[PDB]
Amino acid sequence: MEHVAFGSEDIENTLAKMDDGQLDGLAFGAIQLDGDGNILQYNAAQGDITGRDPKQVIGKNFFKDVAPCTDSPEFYGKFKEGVASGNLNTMFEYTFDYQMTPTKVKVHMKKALSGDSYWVFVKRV
Ligand SMILES: *C(=O)/C=C/c1ccc(O)cc1
Repeated sequence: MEHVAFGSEDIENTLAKMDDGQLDGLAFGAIQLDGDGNILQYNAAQGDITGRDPKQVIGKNFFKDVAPCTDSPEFYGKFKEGVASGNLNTMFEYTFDYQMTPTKVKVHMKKALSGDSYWVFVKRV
């Protein structure tokens, strides 16, 4: 188990050292997106929450293909403003309900340290 707490102030520095195997040891769901919303990384805890198979969703677009319930001003709209501005750090509750039992989660979106990548972190509430 990797010990990093959800919501930690310097989480992007800590997660910069992990490969996909290490990300699978986190206590919470983690998705890495490019600035178009394509999925680059998707960990085991996220798949436990959503039912998706991690290897199968890498390369898909999160907003168009995987998670249409997030294509809303309340989720996608926040992401796209962050990508446009080059800064993003926001936490909110949301319900995931596409092809699954409706599940309430806490979401933390934060710009990654390097380049044009963005984290989505998720835990149950
Ligand atoms: C709504 O369509 C949410 C879907 C969803 C959220 C997060 C995931 O990792 C996968 C699907």
